[PDB]
Amino acid sequence: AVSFIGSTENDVGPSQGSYSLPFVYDTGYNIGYQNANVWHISGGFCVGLDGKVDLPVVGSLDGQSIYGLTEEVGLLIWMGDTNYSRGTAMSGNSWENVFSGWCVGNYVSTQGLSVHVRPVILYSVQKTSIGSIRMRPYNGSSAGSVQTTVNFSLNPFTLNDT
Ligand SMILES: CC(=O)N[C@@H]1[C@@H](O)[C@H](O)[C@@H](CO)O[C@H]1O
Repeated sequence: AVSFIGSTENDVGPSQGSYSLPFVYDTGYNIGYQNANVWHISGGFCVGLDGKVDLPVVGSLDGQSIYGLTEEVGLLIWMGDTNYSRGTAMSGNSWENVFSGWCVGNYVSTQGLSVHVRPVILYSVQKTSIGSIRMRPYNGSSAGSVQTTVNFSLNPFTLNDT
């Protein structure tokens, strides 16, 4: 069994927030969103995760896409399971597997996710739509007609440059 228990729209990173080429502001996992309970799963239900970044790919760095916000600022993006360190560097604008998934036993548990980004200097940024994450039922399991996708928006912030 499965049911949706999270929020549809989700803000990424704390509002306002101030931070001090291309240069990568290493903010760790601070500019992100994390929720371990987005879905309610039970009875051998198997689920994984797919991620999608809608921002334009303005470049590539060490393998992952540099998504653009402004002609001056860009982002590196990670999506995946609940724990931050278990993310997947995002590349492109297509649905990608960001978490291979698991299967809950004969009991009640949940499926979460996490998302974090890092500023990239190519200042201030206005809140912008980032992308989405969808649960991926498998091994026979199906989403039925329960909400499968959630979205993410980056809260405005500023980079105290040099
Ligand atoms: C701890 C919790 O509430 N449920 C977690 C869920 O967030 C996570 O997505 C899943 C797969 O790793 O493992 C569950 O145990």
